[PDB]
Amino acid sequence: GAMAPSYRVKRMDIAKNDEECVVNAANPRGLPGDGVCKAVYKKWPESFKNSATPVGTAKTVMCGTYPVIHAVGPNFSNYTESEGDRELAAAYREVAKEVTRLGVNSVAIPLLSTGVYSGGKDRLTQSLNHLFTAMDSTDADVVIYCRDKEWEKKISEAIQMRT
Ligand SMILES: Oc1ccc2c(c1)OCO2
Ligand SMILES: Oc1ccc2c(c1)OCO2
Ligand SMILES: [Cl-]
Ligand SMILES: [Cl-]
Ligand SMILES: [Cl-]
Repeated sequence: GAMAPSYRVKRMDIAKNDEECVVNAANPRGLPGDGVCKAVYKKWPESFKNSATPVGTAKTVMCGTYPVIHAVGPNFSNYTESEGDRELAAAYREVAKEVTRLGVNSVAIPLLSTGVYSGGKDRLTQSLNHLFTAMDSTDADVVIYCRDKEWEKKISEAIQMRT
């Protein structure tokens, strides 16, 4: 575990993280995909061997000894708000199980279902609160990666609010 488990946020490419493992915002079919998933494919292509997994689940594949946790958020284009909310919560619970099993002291994590799976809605608060529900009981240092300067500020404020 970490000596004083923390949450942090950085505005940079998750493919350049400084943590002991990465969560991919994966598609269910293990395809290179777009956005975070494409950056992950370019950096850790070996981790997409037999990475296909259903919505609401996480499947870990090693790239050398570096774990890539493929976490499949719902595409809110296809799911109802209610069923999508349930699957998004579930995907983060499966990430917490994997991070615990791996015995890492730190993890790099994107906000699931906030980009091309967002169904055109701002889901910062929804996705972040599901991340917290899952990860609060873990002792890994969690570092959240985002792209947008206004998102960085809002994520930082939500972390600082609980401290
Ligand atoms: O400020 C940035 C945040 C995320 C990125 C990026 C720049 O390049 C690729 O992903
Ligand atoms: O398009 C992106 C690729 C990598 C990223 C990201 C966006 O935000 C964090 O890391
Ligand atoms: Cl970057
Ligand atoms: Cl997404
Ligand atoms: Cl973002």
